[PDB]
Amino acid sequence: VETPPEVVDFMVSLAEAPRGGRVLEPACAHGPFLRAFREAHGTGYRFVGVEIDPKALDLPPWAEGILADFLLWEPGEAFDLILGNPPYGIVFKAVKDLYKKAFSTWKGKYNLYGAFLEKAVRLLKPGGVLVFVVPATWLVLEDFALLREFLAREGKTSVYYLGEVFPQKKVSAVVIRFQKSGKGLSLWDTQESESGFTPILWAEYPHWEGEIIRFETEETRKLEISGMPLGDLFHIRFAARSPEFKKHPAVRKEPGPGLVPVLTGRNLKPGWVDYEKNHSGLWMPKERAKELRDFYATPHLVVAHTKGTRVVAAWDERAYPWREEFHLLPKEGVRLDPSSLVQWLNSEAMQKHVRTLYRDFVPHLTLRMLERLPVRREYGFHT
Ligand SMILES: Nc1ncnc2c1ncn2[C@@H]1O[C@H](C[C@@H](N)CC[C@H](N)C(=O)O)[C@@H](O)[C@H]1O
Repeated sequence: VETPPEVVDFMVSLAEAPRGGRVLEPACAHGPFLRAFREAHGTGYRFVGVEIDPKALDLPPWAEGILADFLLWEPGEAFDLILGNPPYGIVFKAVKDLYKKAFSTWKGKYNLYGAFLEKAVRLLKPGGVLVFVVPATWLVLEDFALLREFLAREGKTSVYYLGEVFPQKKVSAVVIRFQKSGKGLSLWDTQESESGFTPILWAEYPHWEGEIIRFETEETRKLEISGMPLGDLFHIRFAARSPEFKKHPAVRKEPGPGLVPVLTGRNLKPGWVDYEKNHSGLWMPKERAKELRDFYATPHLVVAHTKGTRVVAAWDERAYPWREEFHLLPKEGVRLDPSSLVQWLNSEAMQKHVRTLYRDFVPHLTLRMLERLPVRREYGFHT
């Protein structure tokens, strides 16, 4: 992770503060952003840094270092600019309750970076600016819904997609520039070069109010317009998990005649299901799978969520028991042609659609992404 030089250079170039203003860097350690800003915008500012570990707090004489928990810190002042790279993650857990209590945007397991964002927006004076480098997950995940509403409600938000720029991959980063005055959302793309990053305005949402953020285009919109949402034709169910199966008196750890393998994502292929190979080590009489989840008795559509931001669909003609993935059951009055549907879902046009929109924000297809995939007119419809 850390914060690459070019990224830091990028964030400081979006940073702005009135001469004499207070500049703050949460979880600063040695103050990388504080130093970079000074070396770029000058010295006529009041510098402050908040760090929780005495062994990490190492700031220059011109900066006021404060040893505290940013989340629990309550200064008697507001700031003009807040720069930083907040902690990414979860988790003497009286502190956890303390966080929940103090943070309104807190939902589910959440993530500390979300808490740092809310706190930061609150220590901001009117017109104040905040610049943070965080994961892209808050763009589409349901746990960040309250946060997106919070930001939309509080001011103007600019999101700059950076992608996987940290040493450790599988963490797509995004720079968020927030100003506590106004409203709207501007989505920006960036081009990496020998010189660093170059911003490219993608699209603006003046009436943004917390809705999921996606990279839309003309093709994206046409496809979604000329088709019905998958979430309108199907009931998206989830499979039972191992404990449940390991708790069923009929489930065996070894094969046998009459015993059927509990399928997993490695059995689901693009367009077909490999009913043979066992990947769970659990076997059970097919007939009794209905006792875990009713839909297990019905041949239906299976879409993967363990294969990244990719749509992999297959029709479970035999109706075998599954340990995971998305399970789609048709709604009452919906008639459809399974073969054409599957072909459609696994198509190159569908992959591009999903990839254009959600890039690598998350390492998998979510319900929300799933339920709004467009099904073509002549496959499935309502009677
Ligand atoms: N609650 C907190 N309050 C203040 N500083 C914190 C807090 N939690 C962690 N830090 C400090 O912030 C520094 C690290 C972060 N700035 C790094 C962010 C990086 N993106 C990460 O995921 O780790 C460390 O020196 C921590 O001691």
